[PDB]
Amino acid sequence: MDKIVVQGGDNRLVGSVTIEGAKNAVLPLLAATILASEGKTVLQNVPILSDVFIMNQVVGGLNAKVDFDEEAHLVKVDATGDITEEAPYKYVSKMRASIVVLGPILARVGHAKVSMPGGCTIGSRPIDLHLKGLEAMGVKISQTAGYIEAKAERLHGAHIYMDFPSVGATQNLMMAATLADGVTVIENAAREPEIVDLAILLNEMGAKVKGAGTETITITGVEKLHGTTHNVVQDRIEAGTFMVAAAMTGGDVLIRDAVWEHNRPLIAKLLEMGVEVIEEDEGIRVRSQLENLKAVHVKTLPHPGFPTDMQAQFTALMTVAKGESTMVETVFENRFQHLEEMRRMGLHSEIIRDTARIVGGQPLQGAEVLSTDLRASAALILTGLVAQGETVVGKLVHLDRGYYGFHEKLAQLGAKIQRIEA
Ligand SMILES: C=C(O[C@H]1[C@H](O)[C@@H](CO)O[C@H](OP(=O)(O)OP(=O)(O)OC[C@H]2O[C@@H](n3ccc(=O)[nH]c3=O)[C@H](O)[C@@H]2O)[C@@H]1NC(C)=O)C(=O)O
Ligand SMILES: *[C@](C)(OP(=O)(O)O)C(=O)O
Ligand SMILES: [Mg+2]
Repeated sequence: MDKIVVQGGDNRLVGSVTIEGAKNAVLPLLAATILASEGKTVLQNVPILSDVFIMNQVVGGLNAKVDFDEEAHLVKVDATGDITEEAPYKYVSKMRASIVVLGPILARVGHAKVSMPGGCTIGSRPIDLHLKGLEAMGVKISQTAGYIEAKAERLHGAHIYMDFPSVGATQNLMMAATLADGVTVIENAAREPEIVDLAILLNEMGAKVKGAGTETITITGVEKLHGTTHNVVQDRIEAGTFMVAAAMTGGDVLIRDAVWEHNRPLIAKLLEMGVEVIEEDEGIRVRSQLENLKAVHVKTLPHPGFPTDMQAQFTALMTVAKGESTMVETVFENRFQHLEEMRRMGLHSEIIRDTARIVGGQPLQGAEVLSTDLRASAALILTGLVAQGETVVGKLVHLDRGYYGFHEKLAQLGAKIQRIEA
């Protein structure tokens, strides 16, 4: 398929950039549209990404009518018909995030048939927390011929203690709870900004979701939900990716309408490294003097800690700072695959299980590399900007899941980058 070609060196990024709506907010927000038995749900600021198309097919497969106006970045959903129960293998096998329809299907229909996710390269990714939480709400779970078969005679409230603050599990449980009979309390809940945005939509739909953004979410079930119009929160990871890009290239970039609160730990690490990050009326400005960049230690953690979704991109920045940086990835077990590819560009890194050491200032060269996953793809492209020579980034299927027009936005900021058909 396509390749991204980058002429490395002298790619100082200067200018302004517009950021898309959050891919990881839109996926669960689309799942939530299934809950509205009256009216229509309209999502605004929807990015054009392959994961969105898949989620639209999943929701559509449940007899909800989904109309995606790409140019207007609008998704309109009519879920007033009789909603069906199945999230098939053909979708779940291409995007394990599809299982966030499990909760809302159970809330609306009382039974669900959702394909069990298999293997994913970035880590083990079990869903025990989803199922255990659902069982506490009165859901009877079986596994039949590859499908999670779930039935709720009387979906009800429960006091759920999460072993880990799973984003996906918190979303499924929140959504299931909106139409349950009783009060659901999710302790040690995911606190991510996408959780907050989901709660905002649900409440505007007539739900009673409280404490989103805190360690405890309380949902009081109601009989039905209605349609509403919701502006999808800005993609903090795309925003953070451009902040990192500006930093690595000694740039001066304004990330339009960026939310400071959604990138606190990234910004704190950029500041500690020696980058300037300034809040202005029109957005967040990142300015960098390359010679002042100093190595840092980073440990990924559940929000409000440093996001795993900024890890790969941040390791690219670590290649340019002075000294030995350390990246500790605690969220996923196998999310340093991009460093294997970066070895092809001359980058030496020392990986001891969850810890990667990267000495800054190594002389990197352009090379043909292959994306291993969404954020890794971005990290390779960013590295191509600062390496000497031409970098060719392939397996863009991964990139297209979460970045829209990445090459175009970078080119508009001054980078020598193109997307060519191979
Ligand atoms: C990589 C992606 O984004 C990811 C993002 O990295 C992570 C963490 O912030 O949260 C979402 O995944 P997710 O919902 O599977 O993440 P979580 O459930 O929080 O998983 C975090 C960790 O908890 C563990 N976990 C999760 C659920 C569970 O039942 N048991 C369990 O042990 C997982 O193995 C994982 O190692 C994003 N995906 C979406 C669609 O929201 C992507 O864009 O495809
Ligand atoms: C991982 C990335 O899971 P997903 O594609 O999101 O279902 C994989 O398939 O390697
Ligand atoms: Mg996959």
